[PDB]
Amino acid sequence: AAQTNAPWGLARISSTSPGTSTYYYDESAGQGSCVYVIDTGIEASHPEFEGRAQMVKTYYYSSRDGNGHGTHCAGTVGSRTYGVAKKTQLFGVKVLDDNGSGQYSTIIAGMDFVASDKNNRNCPKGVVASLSLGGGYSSSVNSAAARLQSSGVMVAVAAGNNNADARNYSPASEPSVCTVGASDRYDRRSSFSNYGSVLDIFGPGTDILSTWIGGSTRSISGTSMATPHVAGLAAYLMTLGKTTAASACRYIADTANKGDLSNIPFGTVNLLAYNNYQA
Ligand SMILES: [Ca+2]
Ligand SMILES: [Ca+2]
Repeated sequence: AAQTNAPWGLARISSTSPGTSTYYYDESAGQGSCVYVIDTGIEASHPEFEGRAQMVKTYYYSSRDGNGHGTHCAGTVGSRTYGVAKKTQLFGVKVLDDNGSGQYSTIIAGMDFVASDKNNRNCPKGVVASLSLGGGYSSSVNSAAARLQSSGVMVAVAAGNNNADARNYSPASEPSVCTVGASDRYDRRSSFSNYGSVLDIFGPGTDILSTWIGGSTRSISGTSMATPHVAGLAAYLMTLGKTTAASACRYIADTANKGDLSNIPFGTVNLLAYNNYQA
């Protein structure tokens, strides 16, 4: 399939070169996969989700995304126009309040929730969790992410936007999940993107157009925006059977565009998520 005039990020993840504007992807589009978006919730009523998004869990008075971030990242995972996996099932886990903040314990509970709740969902092609959140290092947040990964969910996490070594952030630093840095449309490491040896992959993270609450759209930046690209990519690849939850981060790194990003510090992978789709 070809989505013309796609968001640059989508076009990039299906391209060996920057600066193209068509997103190419297998029409399976992550059908039969599920992506949990563990964030501020999802405006499931957004027409871009086509009824494929639902809230399954909140730790607040409402499952409504009063913030937009989780709606934005869900849109990059799987909205019809802005999504990588345009047919995946999106499950909203509101671990972040409408200010985008969430206690570590709530975040940990939500990760554990996903690890069990996937047994309540139909995801024959596999389960992904997009964690577009991040705080300072926490062994228990890292361990929660590692349990979620261990349960058979492909966990993508934002490397964080501190322009620092992600070793000091969580769940970015958890080695068994997929820690995602951010790049821009000129294939530079996003100025804010964390880096370091724990990074597994880069995805488009600057000026990512995607869904927003109130049925709108918005372009924002962050490794939090790169994360759903990789999450959506993992769902897409698992639907194609190219990989599994356990192997997806390794597969995405193996098949990434290599050595194409600029301003990658020494020691950080120079890998850009790439769907390897040959139209
Ligand atoms: Ca987003
Ligand atoms: Ca890793």
